[PDB]
Amino acid sequence: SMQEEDTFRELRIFLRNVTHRLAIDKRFRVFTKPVDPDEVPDYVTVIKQPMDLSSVISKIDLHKYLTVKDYLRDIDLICSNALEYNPDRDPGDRLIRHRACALRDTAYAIIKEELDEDFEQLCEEIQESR
Ligand SMILES: Cc1noc(C)c1-c1cc(NS(=O)(=O)c2ccccc2)cc(C(=O)O)c1
Ligand SMILES: [Cl-]
Repeated sequence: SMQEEDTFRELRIFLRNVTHRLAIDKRFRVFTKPVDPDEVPDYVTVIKQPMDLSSVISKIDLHKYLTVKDYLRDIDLICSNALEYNPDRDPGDRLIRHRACALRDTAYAIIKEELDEDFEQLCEEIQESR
């Protein structure tokens, strides 16, 4: 219906706002664009599903997220990809892992404080009826 389309549009608006906030955070700069193959040529061979905050914005705009759970799965992937690609004890790896975990924690904390559980439940019920 028009009402259900209104619900998903509201979800997109909310998700764009959360993502923009995460994108303007200086700690998360390395996650704002896809990993450049000039800079990291073996990335695409090790990491099977690259994800970054610009791609998340693209996916919002393409109507790919119908629930906040589907969005958080992509935030989770940004984090897991960083942990997988940068697993060593050296400080460069530790720094990017800390930032990855902070990105994930920040997104979850924003959602916990600002997303009404009944709104998420409505989105899930519309999605499941599709
Ligand atoms: C992300 C990521 N995952 O594994 C690694 C390793 C990184 C990563 C990638 C880059 N270079 S980049 O071209 O792909 C880029 C620059 C600016 C914004 C977004 C991406 C730099 C660094 C860094 O710490 O400076 C880290
Ligand atoms: Cl830095």
